[PDB]
Amino acid sequence: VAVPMDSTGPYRTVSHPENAPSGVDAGVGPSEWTHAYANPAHNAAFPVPDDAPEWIRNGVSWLFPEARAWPLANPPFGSKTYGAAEASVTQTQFYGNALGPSVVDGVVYAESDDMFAYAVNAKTGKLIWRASPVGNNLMGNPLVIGNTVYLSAGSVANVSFNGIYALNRSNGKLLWYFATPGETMATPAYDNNTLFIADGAGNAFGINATTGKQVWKTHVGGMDNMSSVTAYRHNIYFAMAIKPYLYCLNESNGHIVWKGTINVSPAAADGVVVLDATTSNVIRAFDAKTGAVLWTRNKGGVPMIHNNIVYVGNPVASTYQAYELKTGKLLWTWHVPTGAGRSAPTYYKGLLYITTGQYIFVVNPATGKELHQHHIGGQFGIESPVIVGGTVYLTNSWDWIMAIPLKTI
Amino acid sequence: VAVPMDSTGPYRTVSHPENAPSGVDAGVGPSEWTHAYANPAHNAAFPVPDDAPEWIRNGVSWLFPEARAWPLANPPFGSGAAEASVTQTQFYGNALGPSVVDGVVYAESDDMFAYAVNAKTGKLIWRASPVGNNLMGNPLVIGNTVYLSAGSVASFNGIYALNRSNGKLLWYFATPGETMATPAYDNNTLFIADGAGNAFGINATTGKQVWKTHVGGMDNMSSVTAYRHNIYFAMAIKPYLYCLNESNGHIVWKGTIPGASNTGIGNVSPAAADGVVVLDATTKMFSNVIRAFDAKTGAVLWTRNMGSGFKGGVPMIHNNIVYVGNPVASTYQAYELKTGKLLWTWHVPTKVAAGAGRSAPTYYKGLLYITTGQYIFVVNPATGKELHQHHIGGQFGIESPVIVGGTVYLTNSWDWIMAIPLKTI
Repeated sequence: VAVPMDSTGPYRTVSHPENAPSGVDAGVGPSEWTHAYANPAHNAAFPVPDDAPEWIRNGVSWLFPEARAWPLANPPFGSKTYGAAEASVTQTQFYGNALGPSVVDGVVYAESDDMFAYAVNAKTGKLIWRASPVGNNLMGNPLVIGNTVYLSAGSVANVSFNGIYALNRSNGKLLWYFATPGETMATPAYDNNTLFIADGAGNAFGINATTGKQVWKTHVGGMDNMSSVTAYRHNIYFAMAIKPYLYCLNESNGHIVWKGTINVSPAAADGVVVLDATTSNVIRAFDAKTGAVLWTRNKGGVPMIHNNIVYVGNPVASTYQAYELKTGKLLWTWHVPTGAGRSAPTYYKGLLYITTGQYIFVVNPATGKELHQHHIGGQFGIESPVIVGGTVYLTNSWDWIMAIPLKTI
Repeated sequence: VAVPMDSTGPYRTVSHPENAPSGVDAGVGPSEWTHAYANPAHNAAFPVPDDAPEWIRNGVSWLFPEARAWPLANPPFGSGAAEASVTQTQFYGNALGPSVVDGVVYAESDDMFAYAVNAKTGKLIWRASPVGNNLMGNPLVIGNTVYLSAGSVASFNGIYALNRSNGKLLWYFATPGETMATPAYDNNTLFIADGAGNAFGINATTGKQVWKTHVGGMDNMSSVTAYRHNIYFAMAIKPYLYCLNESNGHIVWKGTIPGASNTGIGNVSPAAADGVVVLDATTKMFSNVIRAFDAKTGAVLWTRNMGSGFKGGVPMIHNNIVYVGNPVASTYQAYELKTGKLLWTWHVPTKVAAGAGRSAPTYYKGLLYITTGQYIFVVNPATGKELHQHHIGGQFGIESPVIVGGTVYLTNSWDWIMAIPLKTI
């Protein structure tokens, strides 16, 4: 397949197979990544067997510069022009990673607004491959299924090129692309050999995850900005702007199941689908199957559902709150010390992990009290911690991929 | 200077000093490039001395792929076809032509790299990407410094100044809005207008700003023209052509093109010669209107309607004749600089629906050279009759041929740098 490229140029695909994990190194972590935040619940927390290799259980520490990497100690580039907050958002949007990484079978995958996708070794941190099949930003986390990694191209604002690009997981070569007129900033969803994505022109597509050819097309209208498609129980759920509805569609034929009302990816667990939006911030849970509104209570946080508890942030209030999944009452509220509340929390072995600002926080899920805080630098806008074994894997808005031992925080 | 980068990453500065020309090869072509299309007249045509090297007088032929280079035979990536031509032009390939100075060809591309290539052989001297934004103009080469302007029509914007030899980053001046337009160099100073409505004088050595003037509106593709101590540039959304003082940046005069589309006036760079400043704009189903101003006072000299049937064409002034394209009508016209009299109109022979005719013609040794569509044309400046046509491929949006001796230098919207012998055309 042909894309605009100089095979000898700086945008060429670079492969270093010697650094790929091998043997028991290649079994570490999940064998697939099907969603933004790896699962419909938006909790990426992966335990390892008792006999797992020592490096992940004890934890590893490595720091990987991405193409436009900026020092974590430095303030936002472009300080005296845009302003501190505007430059933090701007560098996040056009330089660094918007979302977190994808850790599968001993390899950490990230795609950056610097227009490259990376596959890095989860143990050492050395590059397996790097690729730039498209000249546009990549605002999501790579989906790793079988031997194929799936990338989504799109920009914040007929602006460059948009769609899904699918490359070989091993060497990074380009398998196929499916171009769309509207934004694919949203992470697609994978289920049963099919990819599901919504554009900014109001169209949702099923796509064959192998051949790359289109399966079905359904026009819902509106714009999908940051809300990544969620595939749950044979149906796909996604939100649209300019006509603010949450849709449920049939994965096979693309028919519309139901619509519901009230930038954020909806979380689904235990037959419940949670979303929050702005007008303040209102969170609402739906019955996944029939679309009936389960509860409603009084921009926006990305929810996580674990053990029938929703943990979601309030960017206006700069807080994270824990809601009971079915009843929707808020158990506790934790105030961030003085853009907090963008990232989804990670609940692992009885603790909460939150990447916000330049820090990673650990919070007690029972009382909502901060236990520890660990300084890193850079910025975490929407990046969420990915915890596998005793090691935390992160991306940063200054274009970094890192590994930190879980003990260190 | 520190910008967001991985020093070993794919955006690092790559230097191949072995490919730099030396001896008499380092004198070939002009010793400075101060403007889009090299001069306020937008005619880049350089004759060579009789003792000039044999390769430049007879011409060389080579083709250089840029990072996103796409085969010239292939159709536009992402095929509507014409909109994909515009889209790839804007986000992948070169928007403007190259800058040939002292035996080296300089280009900046929307692939976010700047290149220094050997004018003789075609092998890369250096490549650099100090900023993660598009480069929509041609590099300004003055002394030992190359000047880049970064901005996107949709990041970080401004002038980035690189070492001419190895490509290292000397300094940058950041602007609030996009600077897609090529700046202008005059008297140790760079002059640029951004998409936030601001025009700046900037010290071309230290990089510190001299003056800042809030003009309002948006400068999209209209490159600053520095003529007789004054800078001239067009702004959209507030559709005026401005004349500013290079020293203090105060506004001398403002001017208007009647019926100009709100967004149609700010894409074209004004040409200046012999006390006259020429600009054209599209009407807000499409027409194109050209108007000439008195450089000093802004008084309206003459106005003409170029035709009907998108974008405006970039004018050239040579020997008191304006040659300008009309992409709406796919025509080029010749007007007398002072009187506005229409000498001839030439219709583009083949049908390229993209709006052929936006780029500025080049007049060299009694002939017109026009890169439009997939072809470069040779046209009689007297009769406006097509003489020759030469197929290349790709697309030429805003790029104009840079001719040095017997060699034509080109960039293409498929992200290519090429050299063709003038004899071949």
